[PDB]
Amino acid sequence: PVILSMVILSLTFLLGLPGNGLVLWVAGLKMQRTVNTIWFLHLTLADLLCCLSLPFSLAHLALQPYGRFLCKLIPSIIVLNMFASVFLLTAISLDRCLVVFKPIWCQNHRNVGMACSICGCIWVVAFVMCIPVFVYTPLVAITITRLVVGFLLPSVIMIACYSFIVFRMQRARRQLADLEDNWETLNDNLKVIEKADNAAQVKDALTKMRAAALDAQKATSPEMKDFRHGFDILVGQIDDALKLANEGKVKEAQAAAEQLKTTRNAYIQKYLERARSTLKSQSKTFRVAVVVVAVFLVCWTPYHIFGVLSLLTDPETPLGKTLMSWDHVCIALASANSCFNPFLYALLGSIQGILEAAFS
Repeated sequence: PVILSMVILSLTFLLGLPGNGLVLWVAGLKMQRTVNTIWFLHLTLADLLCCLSLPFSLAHLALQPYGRFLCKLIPSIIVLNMFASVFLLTAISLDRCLVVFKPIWCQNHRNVGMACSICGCIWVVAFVMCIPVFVYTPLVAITITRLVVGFLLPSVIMIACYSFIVFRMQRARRQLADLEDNWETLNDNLKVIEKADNAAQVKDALTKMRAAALDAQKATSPEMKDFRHGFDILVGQIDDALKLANEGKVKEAQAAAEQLKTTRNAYIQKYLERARSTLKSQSKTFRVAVVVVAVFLVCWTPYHIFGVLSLLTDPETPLGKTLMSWDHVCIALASANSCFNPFLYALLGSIQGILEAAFS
Protein backbone atom coordinates (compact mmCIF):
# COMPACT_ATOMS: atom_id res chain seq x y z
CA PRO A 1 0.00 0.00 0.00
CA VAL A 2 2.97 2.32 -0.52
CA ILE A 3 1.24 4.07 -3.43
CA LEU A 4 -1.62 5.12 -1.13
CA SER A 5 0.87 6.76 1.23
CA MET A 6 2.57 8.40 -1.75
CA VAL A 7 -0.65 9.87 -3.14
CA ILE A 8 -1.95 11.06 0.24
CA LEU A 9 1.38 12.70 1.12
CA SER A 10 1.58 14.42 -2.27
CA LEU A 11 -1.99 15.68 -1.89
CA THR A 12 -1.17 16.90 1.63
CA PHE A 13 1.82 18.90 0.40
CA LEU A 14 -0.01 20.26 -2.66
CA LEU A 15 -2.73 21.72 -0.40
CA GLY A 16 -0.55 22.34 2.66
CA LEU A 17 1.90 25.04 1.62
CA PRO A 18 -0.69 27.51 0.15
CA GLY A 19 -3.04 27.39 3.16
CA ASN A 20 -0.28 27.64 5.75
CA GLY A 21 1.34 30.55 3.93
CA LEU A 22 -1.95 32.40 3.48
CA VAL A 23 -2.97 32.00 7.12
CA LEU A 24 0.50 32.94 8.40
CA TRP A 25 0.76 36.07 6.26
CA VAL A 26 -2.80 37.23 6.96
CA ALA A 27 -2.49 36.74 10.72
CA GLY A 28 1.02 38.20 10.89
CA LEU A 29 1.19 41.56 9.04
CA LYS A 30 -2.48 42.65 9.16
CA MET A 31 -3.53 43.20 12.79
CA GLN A 32 -1.74 43.89 16.08
CA ARG A 33 -0.12 41.31 18.37
CA THR A 34 -2.39 40.11 21.19
CA VAL A 35 -2.20 37.36 23.79
CA ASN A 36 -4.72 35.26 21.84
CA THR A 37 -3.60 35.42 18.20
CA ILE A 38 0.05 34.74 19.08
CA TRP A 39 -0.69 31.13 20.08
CA PHE A 40 -2.47 30.35 16.81
CA LEU A 41 0.38 32.06 14.94
CA HIS A 42 2.89 29.80 16.70
CA LEU A 43 0.77 26.73 15.98
CA THR A 44 0.52 27.54 12.27
CA LEU A 45 4.26 28.29 12.13
CA ALA A 46 5.01 24.86 13.62
CA ASP A 47 2.63 23.22 11.14
CA LEU A 48 4.33 25.06 8.26
CA LEU A 49 7.74 23.90 9.48
CA CYS A 50 6.34 20.36 9.55
CA CYS A 51 4.93 20.67 6.03
CA LEU A 52 8.23 21.94 4.62
CA SER A 53 9.90 18.53 5.16
CA LEU A 54 7.46 16.31 3.22
CA PRO A 55 9.45 15.99 -0.07
CA PHE A 56 12.43 14.51 1.79
CA SER A 57 10.20 11.79 3.24
CA LEU A 58 8.69 11.26 -0.21
CA ALA A 59 12.16 10.78 -1.70
CA HIS A 60 13.12 8.43 1.14
CA LEU A 61 10.03 6.31 0.54
CA ALA A 62 10.51 6.32 -3.25
CA LEU A 63 14.25 5.54 -3.33
CA GLN A 64 15.38 4.40 0.15
CA PRO A 65 19.45 9.32 -1.67
CA TYR A 66 22.54 10.93 -0.13
CA GLY A 67 24.02 11.07 3.35
CA ARG A 68 22.74 9.80 6.69
CA PHE A 69 20.32 12.74 6.92
CA LEU A 70 17.53 10.74 5.26
CA CYS A 71 17.49 8.48 8.33
CA LYS A 72 18.93 11.06 10.76
CA LEU A 73 16.85 14.26 11.06
CA ILE A 74 13.79 14.20 8.77
CA PRO A 75 12.21 11.44 10.98
CA SER A 76 12.66 13.81 13.97
CA ILE A 77 10.56 16.63 12.48
CA ILE A 78 7.37 14.61 12.98
CA VAL A 79 8.15 14.11 16.67
CA LEU A 80 9.08 17.78 17.09
CA ASN A 81 5.95 19.16 15.41
CA MET A 82 3.73 16.68 17.30
CA PHE A 83 5.18 17.76 20.66
CA ALA A 84 5.07 21.49 19.92
CA SER A 85 1.47 21.26 18.71
CA VAL A 86 0.40 19.25 21.77
CA PHE A 87 2.00 21.69 24.22
CA LEU A 88 0.60 24.75 22.43
CA LEU A 89 -2.90 23.26 22.34
CA THR A 90 -2.81 22.42 26.05
CA ALA A 91 -1.59 25.97 26.77
CA ILE A 92 -4.49 27.40 24.75
CA SER A 93 -6.97 25.24 26.67
CA LEU A 94 -5.41 26.21 30.00
CA ASP A 95 -5.70 29.91 29.15
CA ARG A 96 -9.30 29.50 27.97
CA CYS A 97 -10.19 27.88 31.28
CA LEU A 98 -8.17 30.52 33.16
CA VAL A 99 -10.16 33.42 31.70
CA VAL A 100 -13.30 32.28 33.55
CA PHE A 101 -11.29 31.30 36.65
CA LYS A 102 -10.25 33.49 39.58
CA PRO A 103 -9.13 37.02 38.59
CA ILE A 104 -5.98 36.73 40.74
CA TRP A 105 -4.22 35.00 37.83
CA CYS A 106 -6.14 37.01 35.19
CA GLN A 107 -4.85 40.56 35.74
CA ASN A 108 -1.52 39.75 37.44
CA HIS A 109 0.76 39.90 34.39
CA ARG A 110 -1.52 39.04 31.44
CA ASN A 111 0.33 40.82 28.64
CA VAL A 112 1.84 40.18 25.21
CA GLY A 113 5.26 39.92 26.84
CA MET A 114 4.15 37.02 29.05
CA ALA A 115 2.54 35.45 25.97
CA CYS A 116 5.76 35.44 23.95
CA SER A 117 7.81 34.36 26.98
CA ILE A 118 5.53 31.35 27.53
CA CYS A 119 5.60 30.60 23.80
CA GLY A 120 9.39 30.55 23.90
CA CYS A 121 9.28 28.33 26.97
CA ILE A 122 6.90 25.97 25.14
CA TRP A 123 9.25 25.80 22.15
CA VAL A 124 12.24 25.08 24.40
CA VAL A 125 10.30 22.39 26.30
CA ALA A 126 9.33 20.78 23.00
CA PHE A 127 12.99 21.03 21.94
CA VAL A 128 14.50 19.28 24.98
CA MET A 129 12.29 16.27 24.13
CA CYS A 130 13.66 16.19 20.56
CA ILE A 131 17.21 15.05 21.44
CA PRO A 132 16.38 11.37 22.31
CA VAL A 133 14.89 10.85 18.82
CA PHE A 134 17.86 12.37 16.98
CA VAL A 135 20.62 10.64 18.97
CA TYR A 136 20.79 6.83 19.04
CA THR A 137 16.39 -1.65 24.52
CA PRO A 138 15.69 2.06 23.97
CA LEU A 139 12.56 1.28 21.93
CA VAL A 140 11.02 -0.05 25.16
CA ALA A 141 11.30 3.32 26.88
CA ILE A 142 11.16 6.01 24.18
CA THR A 143 7.82 4.87 22.73
CA ILE A 144 6.23 4.72 26.19
CA THR A 145 7.65 8.16 27.04
CA ARG A 146 6.28 9.78 23.86
CA LEU A 147 2.86 8.13 24.33
CA VAL A 148 2.64 9.19 27.98
CA VAL A 149 3.96 12.74 27.60
CA GLY A 150 2.37 13.61 24.27
CA PHE A 151 -0.97 11.80 24.38
CA LEU A 152 -2.28 10.92 27.84
CA LEU A 153 -1.52 13.80 30.21
CA PRO A 154 -2.29 16.75 27.86
CA SER A 155 -5.47 15.07 26.60
CA VAL A 156 -6.57 14.64 30.21
CA ILE A 157 -5.82 18.32 30.84
CA MET A 158 -7.84 19.48 27.82
CA ILE A 159 -10.71 17.14 28.72
CA ALA A 160 -10.88 18.47 32.28
CA CYS A 161 -10.62 22.11 31.22
CA TYR A 162 -13.27 21.80 28.51
CA SER A 163 -15.61 19.81 30.76
CA PHE A 164 -15.42 22.58 33.37
CA ILE A 165 -15.90 25.24 30.68
CA VAL A 166 -18.98 23.54 29.22
CA PHE A 167 -20.41 22.97 32.71
CA ARG A 168 -20.01 26.69 33.43
CA MET A 169 -21.51 27.65 30.06
CA GLN A 170 -24.48 25.31 30.64
CA ARG A 171 -25.12 27.09 33.99
CA ALA A 172 -25.23 30.75 32.83
CA ARG A 173 -27.50 29.69 29.91
CA ARG A 174 -30.35 28.64 32.27
CA GLN A 175 -29.79 31.83 34.33
CA LEU A 176 -30.30 33.92 31.14
CA ALA A 177 -33.30 31.78 30.13
CA ASP A 178 -34.87 32.53 33.51
CA LEU A 179 -34.26 36.26 33.05
CA GLU A 180 -35.80 36.12 29.56
CA ASP A 181 -38.84 34.31 30.98
CA ASN A 182 -39.26 37.03 33.62
CA TRP A 183 -38.87 39.66 30.89
CA GLU A 184 -41.54 37.96 28.78
CA THR A 185 -44.09 37.80 31.60
CA LEU A 186 -43.38 41.44 32.48
CA ASN A 187 -43.87 42.51 28.85
CA ASP A 188 -47.01 40.48 28.17
CA ASN A 189 -48.68 41.53 31.43
CA LEU A 190 -47.82 45.17 30.69
CA LYS A 191 -49.45 44.59 27.29
CA VAL A 192 -52.53 43.04 28.92
CA ILE A 193 -53.00 45.90 31.38
CA GLU A 194 -53.41 48.56 28.68
CA LYS A 195 -56.42 46.90 27.02
CA ALA A 196 -58.02 45.71 30.28
CA ASP A 197 -60.96 47.61 31.74
CA ASN A 198 -62.20 47.40 35.36
CA ALA A 199 -59.97 47.87 38.42
CA ALA A 200 -59.73 44.14 39.21
CA GLN A 201 -57.83 42.88 36.16
CA VAL A 202 -55.35 45.74 36.59
CA LYS A 203 -54.54 44.55 40.11
CA ASP A 204 -54.29 40.94 38.94
CA ALA A 205 -51.83 41.90 36.20
CA LEU A 206 -49.79 44.13 38.53
CA THR A 207 -49.45 41.34 41.10
CA LYS A 208 -47.89 39.12 38.43
CA MET A 209 -45.64 41.95 37.22
CA ARG A 210 -44.47 42.64 40.78
CA ALA A 211 -43.62 38.99 41.44
CA ALA A 212 -41.79 38.75 38.10
CA ALA A 213 -39.82 41.94 38.79
CA LEU A 214 -38.76 40.71 42.23
CA ASP A 215 -37.65 37.38 40.74
CA ALA A 216 -35.77 39.14 37.93
CA GLN A 217 -33.94 41.42 40.38
CA LYS A 218 -33.03 38.32 42.38
CA ALA A 219 -31.36 36.71 39.35
CA THR A 220 -27.66 37.45 38.92
CA SER A 221 -19.24 45.91 40.81
CA PRO A 222 -21.03 49.17 39.66
CA GLU A 223 -22.67 47.17 36.83
CA MET A 224 -24.61 44.91 39.27
CA LYS A 225 -25.37 48.02 41.41
CA ASP A 226 -26.95 49.80 38.42
CA PHE A 227 -28.79 46.62 37.39
CA ARG A 228 -30.29 46.29 40.87
CA HIS A 229 -31.08 50.01 41.14
CA GLY A 230 -33.11 49.86 37.93
CA PHE A 231 -35.25 47.05 39.32
CA ASP A 232 -35.72 48.94 42.59
CA ILE A 233 -37.13 51.84 40.56
CA LEU A 234 -39.29 49.39 38.60
CA VAL A 235 -40.79 47.90 41.77
CA GLY A 236 -41.45 51.38 43.15
CA GLN A 237 -43.32 52.34 39.98
CA ILE A 238 -45.34 49.11 40.19
CA ASP A 239 -46.25 50.10 43.77
CA ASP A 240 -47.39 53.52 42.58
CA ALA A 241 -49.69 51.91 40.01
CA LEU A 242 -50.90 49.36 42.59
CA LYS A 243 -51.89 52.01 45.12
CA LEU A 244 -53.60 54.01 42.37
CA ALA A 245 -55.64 50.97 41.30
CA ASN A 246 -56.51 50.03 44.89
CA GLU A 247 -58.42 53.30 45.37
CA GLY A 248 -60.59 52.71 42.29
CA LYS A 249 -58.85 54.76 39.60
CA VAL A 250 -58.23 52.99 36.29
CA LYS A 251 -56.89 55.61 33.87
CA GLU A 252 -54.30 56.87 36.36
CA ALA A 253 -53.09 53.30 36.90
CA GLN A 254 -52.94 52.93 33.10
CA ALA A 255 -50.68 55.99 32.81
CA ALA A 256 -48.55 54.83 35.74
CA ALA A 257 -48.04 51.47 34.03
CA GLU A 258 -47.19 53.28 30.79
CA GLN A 259 -44.43 55.10 32.69
CA LEU A 260 -42.74 51.73 33.32
CA LYS A 261 -41.62 51.39 29.69
CA THR A 262 -39.24 54.36 29.88
CA THR A 263 -37.40 53.01 32.92
CA ARG A 264 -37.39 49.49 31.48
CA ASN A 265 -35.76 50.53 28.21
CA ALA A 266 -33.39 53.00 29.86
CA TYR A 267 -32.09 50.51 32.44
CA ILE A 268 -32.43 46.80 31.65
CA GLN A 269 -32.24 46.65 27.83
CA LYS A 270 -28.49 47.34 27.70
CA TYR A 271 -27.79 44.58 30.24
CA LEU A 272 -29.98 42.22 28.20
CA GLU A 273 -28.02 42.99 25.03
CA ARG A 274 -24.67 42.53 26.78
CA ALA A 275 -25.77 39.22 28.30
CA ARG A 276 -26.99 37.89 24.95
CA SER A 277 -23.86 39.11 23.10
CA THR A 278 -21.23 37.75 25.56
CA LEU A 279 -22.88 34.27 25.77
CA LYS A 280 -23.10 33.92 21.94
CA SER A 281 -19.44 34.74 21.04
CA GLN A 282 -17.70 32.69 23.78
CA SER A 283 -19.67 29.77 22.33
CA LYS A 284 -17.94 30.11 18.93
CA THR A 285 -14.51 30.82 20.48
CA PHE A 286 -14.81 27.58 22.46
CA ARG A 287 -16.33 25.70 19.50
CA VAL A 288 -13.32 26.26 17.25
CA ALA A 289 -10.86 25.16 19.95
CA VAL A 290 -12.79 21.98 20.78
CA VAL A 291 -13.12 21.01 17.12
CA VAL A 292 -9.40 21.59 16.52
CA VAL A 293 -8.46 19.46 19.53
CA ALA A 294 -10.80 16.64 18.49
CA VAL A 295 -9.48 16.62 14.92
CA PHE A 296 -5.88 16.65 16.17
CA LEU A 297 -6.41 13.69 18.50
CA VAL A 298 -8.38 11.63 15.97
CA CYS A 299 -5.60 12.27 13.44
CA TRP A 300 -2.76 11.30 15.78
CA THR A 301 -4.33 8.25 17.47
CA PRO A 302 -3.55 5.62 14.72
CA TYR A 303 0.19 6.39 15.03
CA HIS A 304 0.20 5.70 18.77
CA ILE A 305 -1.95 2.58 18.34
CA PHE A 306 0.47 1.14 15.78
CA GLY A 307 3.46 2.08 17.93
CA VAL A 308 1.98 0.22 20.90
CA LEU A 309 1.13 -2.78 18.71
CA SER A 310 4.66 -2.90 17.28
CA LEU A 311 6.15 -2.65 20.78
CA LEU A 312 3.96 -5.45 22.14
CA THR A 313 4.10 -7.84 19.18
CA ASP A 314 7.17 -10.03 18.87
CA PRO A 315 8.97 -9.94 15.49
CA GLU A 316 9.16 -12.75 12.91
CA THR A 317 5.36 -12.73 12.54
CA PRO A 318 3.12 -12.11 9.50
CA LEU A 319 1.11 -9.72 11.68
CA GLY A 320 4.38 -7.82 11.95
CA LYS A 321 4.48 -7.72 8.15
CA THR A 322 0.95 -6.31 8.06
CA LEU A 323 1.77 -3.64 10.66
CA MET A 324 4.96 -2.47 8.91
CA SER A 325 3.00 -2.45 5.65
CA TRP A 326 0.41 -0.09 7.14
CA ASP A 327 2.98 2.01 9.04
CA HIS A 328 3.39 4.19 5.95
CA VAL A 329 -0.35 4.90 5.90
CA CYS A 330 -0.33 5.69 9.62
CA ILE A 331 2.55 8.17 9.36
CA ALA A 332 1.02 9.65 6.19
CA LEU A 333 -2.25 10.41 7.98
CA ALA A 334 -0.38 11.80 11.00
CA SER A 335 1.43 14.17 8.63
CA ALA A 336 -1.76 15.02 6.72
CA ASN A 337 -3.06 16.43 10.00
CA SER A 338 -0.92 19.51 9.30
CA CYS A 339 -2.73 20.19 6.02
CA PHE A 340 -6.09 19.42 7.62
CA ASN A 341 -5.75 21.93 10.46
CA PRO A 342 -5.85 25.31 8.56
CA PHE A 343 -9.08 24.47 6.69
CA LEU A 344 -11.21 24.15 9.84
CA TYR A 345 -10.44 27.81 10.59
CA ALA A 346 -12.34 28.85 7.47
CA LEU A 347 -14.92 26.11 7.99
CA LEU A 348 -15.66 27.35 11.53
CA GLY A 349 -14.93 31.04 10.94
CA SER A 350 -13.55 39.44 3.30
CA ILE A 351 -10.42 37.51 4.31
CA GLN A 352 -10.13 39.46 7.59
CA GLY A 353 -13.64 38.33 8.60
CA ILE A 354 -13.03 34.65 7.89
CA LEU A 355 -9.52 34.46 9.39
CA GLU A 356 -8.84 37.21 11.95
CA ALA A 357 -12.28 37.02 13.57
CA ALA A 358 -11.87 33.24 13.94
CA PHE A 359 -9.34 33.74 16.75
CA SER A 360 -11.31 36.42 18.61
